[PDB]
Amino acid sequence: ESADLRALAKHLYDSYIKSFPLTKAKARAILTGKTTDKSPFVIYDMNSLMMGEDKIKEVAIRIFQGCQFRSVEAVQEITEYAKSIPGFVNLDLNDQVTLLKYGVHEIIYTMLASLMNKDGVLISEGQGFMTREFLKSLRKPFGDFMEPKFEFAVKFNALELDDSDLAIFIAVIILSGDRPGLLNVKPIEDIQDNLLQALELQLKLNHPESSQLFAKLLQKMTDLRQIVTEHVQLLQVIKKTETDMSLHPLLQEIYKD
Ligand SMILES: CCCCC/C=C\C=C\[C@@H](O)CCCCCCCC(=O)O
Ligand SMILES: CCCCC/C=C\C=C\[C@@H](O)CCCCCCCC(=O)O
Repeated sequence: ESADLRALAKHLYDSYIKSFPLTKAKARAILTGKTTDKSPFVIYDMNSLMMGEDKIKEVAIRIFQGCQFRSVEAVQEITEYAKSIPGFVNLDLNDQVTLLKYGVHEIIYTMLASLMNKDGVLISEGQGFMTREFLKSLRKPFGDFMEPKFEFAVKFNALELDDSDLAIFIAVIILSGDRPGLLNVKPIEDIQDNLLQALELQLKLNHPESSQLFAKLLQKMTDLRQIVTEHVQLLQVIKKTETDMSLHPLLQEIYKD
């Protein structure tokens, strides 16, 4: 029954809005100009960065640390969202942990695209905008940190998905039965099956003229895997070049594959 799938799509979108304070709908309103009361302050260099802190220790390190906090906060939002996916909290606790461990960064980059355009990324709940060029000019090895995320976003954003679409896609990512170390794959696959059915119907109804959007979206999951791997390799470099900088415990536990 497509009625049961629509109900599921609704539930997930409702939960998504309740779990993520900054939606794509709001991110785009800020970025496009449906503003006057939502205009962000733009950081494109040092002085503007200094000016930014006023109404929003080398530069690179500070920016990376703030980035760590936001990532940790995002893990929290995603964990809260995960609990609303029917069947998730009823799985073996060890598996719930494994799914989150491997799913959170793929979700972080998927949603990060909502805050990006080819010129930069929204920061601090949308109050600021840091240009891609500025980030690209940070000393090594931080200058190459975000570039791959922007490249992904530019392409991913071309799919023109909205929050109701993303809510289901994110649920699909979390319930991946192929994650390393899963104890009971079957119950997870059965849940993903239902989620895949919901995503398929949603895309057909929400994007009637977008042929094979469903398949094109699932293929993006390959891009997300890639991004994580490179990111991990870059993190390895930072660990060794900055021995005076500390990586957040939660994040360390996540990468401790
Ligand atoms: C140093 C960067 C500061 C970024 C803060 C900007 C937006 C954060 C908003 C969150 O609270 C709730 C929004 C839902 C999470 C999805 C945002 C995209 C992502 O960060 O993965
Ligand atoms: C050093 C470059 C910092 C650029 C920060 C600009 C936008 C960031 C938005 C955040 O929500 C998402 C950033 C996640 C990147 C990785 C964070 C660390 C990690 O979780 O591994």
